[PDB]
Amino acid sequence: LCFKLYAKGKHEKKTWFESRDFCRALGGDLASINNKEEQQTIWRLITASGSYHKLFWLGLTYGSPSEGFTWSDGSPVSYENWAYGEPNNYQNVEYCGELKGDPTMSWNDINCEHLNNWICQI
Ligand SMILES: CC(=O)N[C@@H]1[C@@H](O[C@@H]2O[C@H](CO)[C@H](O)[C@H](O)[C@H]2O)[C@H](O[C@@H]2O[C@@H](C)[C@@H](O)[C@@H](O)[C@@H]2O)[C@@H](CO)O[C@H]1O
Ligand SMILES: [Ca+2]
Ligand SMILES: [Ca+2]
Repeated sequence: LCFKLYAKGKHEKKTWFESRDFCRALGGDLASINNKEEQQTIWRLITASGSYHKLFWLGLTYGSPSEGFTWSDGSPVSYENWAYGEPNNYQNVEYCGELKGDPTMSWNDINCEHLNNWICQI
């Protein structure tokens, strides 16, 4: 699949569900990162755009209490790159996952209504 970053104006940021709908309207989904190669591809897109340290929705969303986090495209959550201490479900309201667009490419759980940039896969 091909990845595309969306870092529009800050008043153009979207919730997790709005971002999922945007990507699904293109016939795709929010990006799943299933291995280090995909991670590098996205990191290089970040460097090419020159937009460093920005946060982006990924396809991470909580499933049942038993499952924990899942990918919206149904891919397995085998590879994980959570930031240290994450997921921390801060204040019990963090059920979606974002990417921190710096070299570490780490993941964080955050409230799904938070406004973020996003990354689609097509
Ligand atoms: C600048 C600052 O002090 N931010 C605090 C939040 O931590 C940042 O959260 C963002 C989330 O996009 C990012 O992870 C930064 O690296 C953090 O410094 C803090 O958020 C809470 O703790 C985070 C570590 C993370 O788990 C986040 O999901 C969680 O809500 C909030 C709430 O304590 O306070 C901010 O001041
Ligand atoms: Ca993937
Ligand atoms: Ca968190």
